[PDB]
Amino acid sequence: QEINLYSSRHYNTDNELYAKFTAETGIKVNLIEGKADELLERIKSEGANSPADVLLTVDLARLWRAEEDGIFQPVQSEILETNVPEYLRSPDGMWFGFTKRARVIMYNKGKVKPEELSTYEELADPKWKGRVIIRSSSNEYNQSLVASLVVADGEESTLAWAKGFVSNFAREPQGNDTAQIEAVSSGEADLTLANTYYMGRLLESEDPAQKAIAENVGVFFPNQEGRGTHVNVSGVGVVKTAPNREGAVKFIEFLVSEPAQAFLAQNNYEYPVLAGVPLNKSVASFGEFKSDTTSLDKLGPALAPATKIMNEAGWK
Ligand SMILES: [Fe+2]
Repeated sequence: QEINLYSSRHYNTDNELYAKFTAETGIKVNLIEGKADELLERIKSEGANSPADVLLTVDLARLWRAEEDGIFQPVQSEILETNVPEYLRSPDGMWFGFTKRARVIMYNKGKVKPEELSTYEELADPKWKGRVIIRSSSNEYNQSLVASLVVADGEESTLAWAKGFVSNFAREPQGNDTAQIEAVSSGEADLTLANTYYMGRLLESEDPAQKAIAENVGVFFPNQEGRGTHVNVSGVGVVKTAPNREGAVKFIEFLVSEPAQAFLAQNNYEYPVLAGVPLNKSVASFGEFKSDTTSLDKLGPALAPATKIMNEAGWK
């Protein structure tokens, strides 16, 4: 028994995660990693005999586009239904989220006080001129965030926001989320937007250098007075032509079960989807916050206008 996993997850803990699965079920995991868009293209180009059993992403919107293109097959699992909140899985059992991550404002403690922060929209304020940095618009975390702004504020307003946000950049987008945190820590900028688990990793690192970086940067959950902080998920679905549907289903059921949920929360610093599972202490220290649960099912359709907006605004 084996499954062919196509995953856009890119963490050093993924190997142990999959190992946990095999040690529990005896099912071998053949892994193919790459960026979400690349994996979807590969699957579609490989045809009806593609080896792909499971498609794993770190973005809800890409999962939507995958389901739209009919790449998944329905799965009805009692464990999936009970463990995964309805709003975090496909109404037709096409895909399911198994972790949650928040894209929040991370700021230099010495240069910024929390009282000066509020919403994502405010980051376009002239006050932040030459003090903001963020990774490239090509990244899905950013595209999904911009999509949520389109959904909540509209295309016209988001375009205006993006132009202002870009005008505030201290440097052109370079590096990943962690590179942004380090740059803010080093005084190259005062704030950025990154996923919570990246800060969790730095705070929990055995490398003193990483922990030192974390100490200079604080975390702020935006839009608390309104829709809430933008929350995305790491999701998964069984490919329609999966050669081993049985193993594929067991894999997804494994991901949402207590053992895997606890590991993901404790070792990869993400928010588990299963209730009753404790967060990593460092992540717990961020505090409680309101999550945006209303803009989720409309994010996918908003991808197109979001990317158009990011391009027009000059967000490289
Ligand atoms: Fe990530």
